[PDB]
Amino acid sequence: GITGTWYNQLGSTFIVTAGADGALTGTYESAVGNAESRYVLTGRYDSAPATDGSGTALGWTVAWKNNYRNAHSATTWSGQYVGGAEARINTQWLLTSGTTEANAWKSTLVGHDTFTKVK
Amino acid sequence: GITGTWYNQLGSTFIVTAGADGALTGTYESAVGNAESRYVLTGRYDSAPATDGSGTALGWTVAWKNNYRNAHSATTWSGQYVGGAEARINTQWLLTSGTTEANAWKSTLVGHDTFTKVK
Amino acid sequence: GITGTWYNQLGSTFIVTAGADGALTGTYESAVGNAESRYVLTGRYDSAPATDGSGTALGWTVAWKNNYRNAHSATTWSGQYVGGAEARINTQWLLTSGTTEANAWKSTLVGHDTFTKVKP
Amino acid sequence: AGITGTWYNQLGSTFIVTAGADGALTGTYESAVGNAESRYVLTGRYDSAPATDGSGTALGWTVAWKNNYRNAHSATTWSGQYVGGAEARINTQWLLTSGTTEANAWKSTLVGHDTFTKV
Ligand SMILES: O=C(O)CCCC[C@@H]1SC[C@@H]2NC(=O)N[C@@H]21
Ligand SMILES: O=C(O)CCCC[C@@H]1SC[C@@H]2NC(=O)N[C@@H]21
Ligand SMILES: O=C(O)CCCC[C@@H]1SC[C@@H]2NC(=O)N[C@@H]21
Ligand SMILES: O=C(O)CCCC[C@@H]1SC[C@@H]2NC(=O)N[C@@H]21
Repeated sequence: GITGTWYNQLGSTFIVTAGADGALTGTYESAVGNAESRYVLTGRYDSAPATDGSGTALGWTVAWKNNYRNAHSATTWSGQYVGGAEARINTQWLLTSGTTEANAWKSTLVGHDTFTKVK
Repeated sequence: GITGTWYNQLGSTFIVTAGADGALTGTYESAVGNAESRYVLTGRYDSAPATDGSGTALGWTVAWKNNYRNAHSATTWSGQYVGGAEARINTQWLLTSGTTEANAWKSTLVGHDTFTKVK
Repeated sequence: GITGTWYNQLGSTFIVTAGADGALTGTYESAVGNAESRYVLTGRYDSAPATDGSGTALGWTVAWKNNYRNAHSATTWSGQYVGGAEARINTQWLLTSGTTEANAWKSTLVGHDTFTKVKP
Repeated sequence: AGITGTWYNQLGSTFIVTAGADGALTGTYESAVGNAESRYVLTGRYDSAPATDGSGTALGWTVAWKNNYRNAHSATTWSGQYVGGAEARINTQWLLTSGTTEANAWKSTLVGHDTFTKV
C-alpha cells in the first residue's frame, strides 16, 4: 500500500518504493525551503504490521544535497501509514541544519506532515 | 569520520558505514525497549559539509522488526556529526509506534541521544 | 481574540483568558489519556504581536493533577494564534511523565493539536 | 520544595522559579542566547503530589519573549521533570514557536533539550 506517489499539505511530492525486506527508497521534492528538484531518500518500514487495525510504522531521511544545491541539512520523518479509502501517511519530522557548536541550540526544526494519495 | 562503531548514553550500539554517495548503512542494537539483537538501519548524510566549523547534518531510521522480534515501531534520528579529537554525533529522535486512529495522539516519543566512539 | 472556549481535533476543551500583560489562565479538559474533568492551566502570550500578518506566539502548561486523579505528568503546548474569518490556534506539544532515571528515555510524548472555537 | 530557587542550564541561561503549594510555577528566565535581553516572566505548573518511588516530578513552563526591553514575537515552552538528591536536576525538552505568516508556518518551531542544575 505504501509504494507510490504521495503529497503533503505543503504540496511536496514523496515518491517511494517499499521493498519486501523493509526498505524505503525513492525521491523527495519539497514545495518549500532551501530545495529544488528531487532528493534521494532512504528509510525503513514495518513489513509485518499488527494483525489488528493499527498503522504501519515507518521513517525516512532526506539529506538536502543534490546536483543543484546543498542546504547543509537533513530531515527525518517518523510516522505511520494508514491504508483504506483515504489512505494517509501521518508524520512528525525533525530538520537538523549543520551548525557551529555555539549555535547548536537552534539547529533543529520540528513539524508534522500529512501525506495523501491526492494533492 | 562517521564510519565506525558508536555508542550512546544508554549503551546502545550504532554500527554505520558512510558511503561516498551520501548513504548511511549499518545496524543498531538498543540497550532499552522492546528490542533484541541487531536491526537494519539506513540513512543519509551531507557528503559535502560546510568548511566553516559547522557540523555535518545526517539522519537515519530503524524499523524495530528483525528475525527475533517486532515492536511495530520505528525510530528516526536527526542530528549532526561533530568532528574533532573527540568526535560526537548529537541527535534528537522520534519513535513512532503503529496505533489505532483513536490512539494516534500518543503514537510518538521524542528524545535525544549523543553518540561517541568510546565503548 | 485568544480569550474564549476552544476545542481541538480530539474534542478536548481549552477555556482561556488572555490578560493585558501577557498572562494566559484557564482550564483544560482532555478527551483522551489518564485524565478526567478540568485541570488548571497557566501560560504566556505575546501581547504586542507583529502587524505584518504573522501569528501571535503563545504557550501554556497543564500538570495532570486535580481533585479526581493524578497522572504524574505535564503537557506544554507551544504555538501561535492565527486570527481571521476562522480563528485557529496551531500547536505542538510535549507531554512528560515523571519516570525513574532508567526509564527517562521514554518519558516524553510529542504531538500537535489544532484548536478552533467550533463546538464538536 | 526542591524546585524553588535558581537554576542554570548548559547554555548559561538562568531560571529563577518559585513552586507554590497548589502546583503553580512563577518566576523569571534570562537566556544566554537568542533574541533576548534581561529577564522575562515565566509561568507554569508542576505535580505537587509526585510519586514517592524515586520517579521525577513532572513540570512545564512558558516564556513569551517580550519584556520592557524588546519583543522577539516568540514563545518557548519547557516540558520535563525535576529529580532531587545530591546532584539535583531539571531535565527538559522545549519547543520555541515564532509568530509566522501561514506560508512560513512549516518552519515556525525549534525543538531542543535543556538540562538545569543548581550549579
Ligand atoms: O530548507 C532546507 O534546509 C531544506 C528543505 C526543507 C523542507 C522541509 S522538510 C519538512 C517540511 N516538509 C516538506 O515537504 N518540506 C519541509
Ligand atoms: O521499544 C521499541 O518500540 C523499540 C526500541 C526503541 C529504543 C529507543 S530508540 C530511541 C532510544 N535510543 C536508544 O538507543 N534506544 C531508545
Ligand atoms: O495521560 C496523561 O498523562 C494526561 C492526559 C494527557 C492528554 C494529552 S495532552 C496532549 C494531547 N492533547 C489533548 O487534548 N490530550 C492529549
Ligand atoms: O530568540 C528568541 O526568539 C528568544 C530567545 C530563545 C532562547 C531559547 S529558549 C530555548 C533555549 N534555552 C535557552 O536557555 N535559550 C534558548
